[PDB]
Amino acid sequence: MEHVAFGSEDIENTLAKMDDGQLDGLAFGAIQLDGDGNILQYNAAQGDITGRDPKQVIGKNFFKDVAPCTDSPEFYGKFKEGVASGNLNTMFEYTFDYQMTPTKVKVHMKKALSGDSYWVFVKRV
Ligand SMILES: *C(=O)/C=C/c1ccc(O)cc1
Repeated sequence: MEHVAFGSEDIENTLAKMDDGQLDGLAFGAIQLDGDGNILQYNAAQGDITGRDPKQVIGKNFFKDVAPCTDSPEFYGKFKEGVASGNLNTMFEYTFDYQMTPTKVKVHMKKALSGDSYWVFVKRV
């Protein structure tokens, strides 16, 4: 188990050292997106929450293909403003309900340290 707490102030520095195997040891769901919303990384805890198979969703677009319930001003709209501005750090509750039992989660979106990548972190509430 990797010990990093959800919501930690310097989480992007800590997660910069992990490969996909290490990300699978986190206590919470983690998705890495490019600035178009394509999925680059998707960990085991996220798949436990959503039912998706991690290897199968890498390369898909999160907003168009995987998670249409997030294509809303309340989720996608926040992401796209962050990508446009080059800064993003926001936490909110949301319900995931596409092809699954409706599940309430806490979401933390934060710009990654390097380049044009963005984290989505998720835990149950
Ligand atoms: C709504 O369509 C949410 C879907 C969803 C959220 C997060 C995931 O990792 C996968 C699907």
